[PDB]
Amino acid sequence: HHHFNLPPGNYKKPKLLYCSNGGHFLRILPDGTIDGTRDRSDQHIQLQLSAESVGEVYIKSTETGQYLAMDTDGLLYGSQTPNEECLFLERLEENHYNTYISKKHAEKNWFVGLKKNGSCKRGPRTHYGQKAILFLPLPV
Repeated sequence: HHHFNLPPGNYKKPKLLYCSNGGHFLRILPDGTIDGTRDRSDQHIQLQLSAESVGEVYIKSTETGQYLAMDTDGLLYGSQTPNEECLFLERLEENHYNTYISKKHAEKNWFVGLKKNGSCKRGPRTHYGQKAILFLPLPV
């Protein structure tokens, strides 16, 4: 129930997921907390993406091995093991950016998103058209 415009680029190397909204890099902390930071020297912003199926990815911390995941109430968290809450539909947006929709809650359009203050957005609060959901994958 979603378009299938996919972004270029591959998953060969790790990446930083830069959010245009506030200019924060998606960060996965050791305690499982998820947020954003502007500090490019941070050791928890290096992410390795992998495709489980065409257009479906896992997003993992290279530093801690944790998987980005969105829970039943729309909150992002770091998971120690891969589960259905760790799969995201990676799509092109505005002919330029990358967006990540929770596969588990795809029917409700719950996106991975960062606010201007660097805090994560809760699933139900995200939607097409926001800058919070637009990411650019940059080399590490």
